Amino acid sequence: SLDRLMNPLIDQYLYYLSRTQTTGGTTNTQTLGFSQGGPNTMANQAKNWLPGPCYRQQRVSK
Amino acid sequence: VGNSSGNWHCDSTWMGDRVITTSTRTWALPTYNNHLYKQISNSTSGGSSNDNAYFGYSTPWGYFDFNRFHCHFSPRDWQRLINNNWGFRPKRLSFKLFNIQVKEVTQNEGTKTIANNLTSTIQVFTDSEYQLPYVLGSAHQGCLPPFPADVFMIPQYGYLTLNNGSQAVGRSSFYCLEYFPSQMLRTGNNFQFTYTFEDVPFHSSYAHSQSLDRLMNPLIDQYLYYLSRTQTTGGTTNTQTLGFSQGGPNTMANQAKNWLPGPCYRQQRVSKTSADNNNSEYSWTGATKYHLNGRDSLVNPGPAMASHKDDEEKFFPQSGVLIFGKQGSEKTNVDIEKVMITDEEEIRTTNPVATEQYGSVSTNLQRGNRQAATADVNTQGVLPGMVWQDRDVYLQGPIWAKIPHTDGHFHPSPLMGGFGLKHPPPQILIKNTPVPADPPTTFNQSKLNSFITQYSTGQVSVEIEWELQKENSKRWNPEIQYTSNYYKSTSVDFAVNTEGVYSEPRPIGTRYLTRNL
Amino acid sequence: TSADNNNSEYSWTGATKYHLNGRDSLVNPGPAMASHKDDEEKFFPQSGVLIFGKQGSEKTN
Amino acid sequence: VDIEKVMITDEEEIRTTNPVATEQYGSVSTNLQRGNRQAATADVNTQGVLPGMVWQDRDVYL
Amino acid sequence: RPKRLSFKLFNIQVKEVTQNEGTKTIANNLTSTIQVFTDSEYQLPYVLGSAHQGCLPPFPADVFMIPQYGYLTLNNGSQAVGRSSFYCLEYFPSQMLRTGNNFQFTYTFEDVPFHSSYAHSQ
Amino acid sequence: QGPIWAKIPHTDGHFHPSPLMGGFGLKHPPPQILIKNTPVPADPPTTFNQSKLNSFITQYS
Amino acid sequence: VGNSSGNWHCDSTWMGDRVITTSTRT
Repeated sequence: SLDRLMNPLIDQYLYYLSRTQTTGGTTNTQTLGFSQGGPNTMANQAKNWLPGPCYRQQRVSK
Repeated sequence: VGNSSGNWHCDSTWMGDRVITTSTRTWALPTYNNHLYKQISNSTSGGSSNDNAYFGYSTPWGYFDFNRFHCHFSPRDWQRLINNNWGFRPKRLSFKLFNIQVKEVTQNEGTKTIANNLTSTIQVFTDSEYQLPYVLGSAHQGCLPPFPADVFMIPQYGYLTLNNGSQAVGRSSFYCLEYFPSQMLRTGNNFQFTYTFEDVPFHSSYAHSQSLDRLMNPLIDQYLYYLSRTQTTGGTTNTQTLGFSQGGPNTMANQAKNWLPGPCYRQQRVSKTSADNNNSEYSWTGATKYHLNGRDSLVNPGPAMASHKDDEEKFFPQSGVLIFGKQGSEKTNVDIEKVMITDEEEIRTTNPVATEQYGSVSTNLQRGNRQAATADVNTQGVLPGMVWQDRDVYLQGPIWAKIPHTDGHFHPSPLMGGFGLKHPPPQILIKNTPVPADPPTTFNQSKLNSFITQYSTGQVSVEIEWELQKENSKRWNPEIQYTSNYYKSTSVDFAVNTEGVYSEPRPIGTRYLTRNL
Repeated sequence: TSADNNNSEYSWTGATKYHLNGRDSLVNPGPAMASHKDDEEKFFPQSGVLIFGKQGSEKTN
Repeated sequence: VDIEKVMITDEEEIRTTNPVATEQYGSVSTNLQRGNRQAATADVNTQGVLPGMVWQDRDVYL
Repeated sequence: RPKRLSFKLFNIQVKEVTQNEGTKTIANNLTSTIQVFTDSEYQLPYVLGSAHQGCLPPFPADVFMIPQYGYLTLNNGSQAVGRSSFYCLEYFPSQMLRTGNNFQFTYTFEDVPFHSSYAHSQ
Repeated sequence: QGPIWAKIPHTDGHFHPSPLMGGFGLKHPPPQILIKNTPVPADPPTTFNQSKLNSFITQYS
Repeated sequence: VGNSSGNWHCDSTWMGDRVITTSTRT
């Protein structure tokens, strides 16, 4: 599938946004935590292509 | 045994409109799972996410990873390329591999002697039919050393299939390369092969001298008209009327153009300045994404876009562009200073800005009793009349990608940027040959599990012959160029600190030379 | 027909447009379209088509 | 006529690359946040094409 | 679909003008000249496709003046950027031309989809 | 009374480049021809002057 | 000693009414 075309044993050598606020105790402040894409965070890994075109339709049951 | 398997051919040369290049590098080879296969899903896990579910197999094999540029071009040279040509396209590709050796390892009482076993071997092959799941186009680390003198290990290999959570479907497939012919190889014996690309549109490495709204003449006016008045304006009275006018040098904004900006995908904006961002964790929730088969996945880097508009250097798209990390970076929650972001101000010329609306439209038809309706557009498809430029490439970036062998593909230009092909270069895979240990004295039905752990190594290179369209611009004014600033710096650029670690100062673009639109 | 239009100046505000590099510009004549449906000869797109001027026309309003 | 006198077409074969009709295409944002502005997020049920898409046309039936 | 395109230009003349005390005599200076050229490499900002008035007279018997010329670049309000460019055609070869001497040239289109000038029956 | 063709932007991506005003597009459109009256200076000084000239016989062709 | 004694020829191929096959194993 379009989201599983990469290798599971490695990580992208790029980074992506993973933190908007601090997480170390009982305090909230503006911060920025960046990280690479791992085998455990595949969902966020940067892909290279895009799904196809679409037209929403109402659903129905058998 | 007493003869080199070839010479170290690694240079950069320019004979004119073509450029040849090769880089020799030394690698290593480790066995895996003791020559055994595997199954992988939420196992050596994370816990529960139809979005983080997977299904694949770790094979005892390894492969090559050189889909980047800093692996074929030293910086300077790349520069040379940039300031002189407008576009290029790689045509030829050679591959050499030699000087193999085999090492074994006996770990007795912590005392381990490492000698060679010149009689062992390995086997490699290629897939010229692309029957094996393609692994590249994912920019997985472990590319050839951006540097030439260092050495590296070859990343193991594993693929995946159509899955359903922690279970697979019937149609799920399962392959085993041990089913493919492979030039066997013993020490001293060499191996090489060759392939040649096919036709491809030269990735245009340049910017534009005008924007889609300023392509007309300032001294004249369109001989057409446009709506300029809905009501009267002559005193203290309001009545329905219609004032039409031509397009002048003072009303350029309204002048009828002939073409249309490119496609778009709205994204949330963010700042490099920590305090200017809202105080809420929206990294995963307020993020732009698509829905597929229940698994919701992010849309990165998404379509071609513009990082920001003028003077918005503080912001960039939430997940609209690439990011890099200076050498020494680790896996997670690192800060912004250990990384580098990509500036895309070069496309404001023709493509929209990610954190910006595409434009507005109406939702109704007014009358004397109905108010003028006006909505917004953050999602946009394409129509006849659009033009854009794909994402620019970066030296520390990917080079090409495998076009999915399907019935429908459109302007297959990859998103990370680069080049696509219906028949991409091939994947080469190697593994240490298995060699069993002392077997029993009598028979035993079961197969073997005891082998001499060993590893092998050697050096390789690759030749690339490209094409390039040299510039013909007669712009009089001196364009911009790429250069290391002339002030004094403690640690040189692309140098190696007093420790030998080699790091890059900033990422590098190619859209430097400005060519007319 | 002048009287059938709402009484508000939306020439620039209620107009269809795109945003690029901060400069918001109109979208004229825009993509290929249909002027109107049957018997709607009274209407046309705000900035969806071309317009011409008989000889002797001046610059504005 | 009822549902039993008919037969429907199963298209599970494309979840591989194309979206699902009764599903959103995905989400996007509508605004730019600040310390005083909340993160805007809308939905997309209508979608055109862009460079970077790939799909497979409807399969045929005997 | 238009395939071929020729271009001819001739019968040039030169006039000078002395405005003395409001009394201005206009005679010719047959020894002056001009120079023109073409851009077969499209290195100059294209100006057409903007439907700017001053096209050849829709009519044939009238006469007209040639609109001046001006282009633009990547800008930032009332200021320009570094990458902004600046050209000067005085940098291009140009068949010089004196009165009595003619000048012409020729070009030919390339493949294009015939614009369908018809409606549909369904 | 309309336009005939237009210059396709020399880019990497263009789709059904059919212009919007309508007409024909080309990767290599007909050319642009430009002309100007040649400059001819007026009576220059009797001695030298570093600066260039600004006085010419106004004329037209 | 410094030369492989051959390549790993292990595949399945169908040329029509015939079928060739081989399997390498250690």
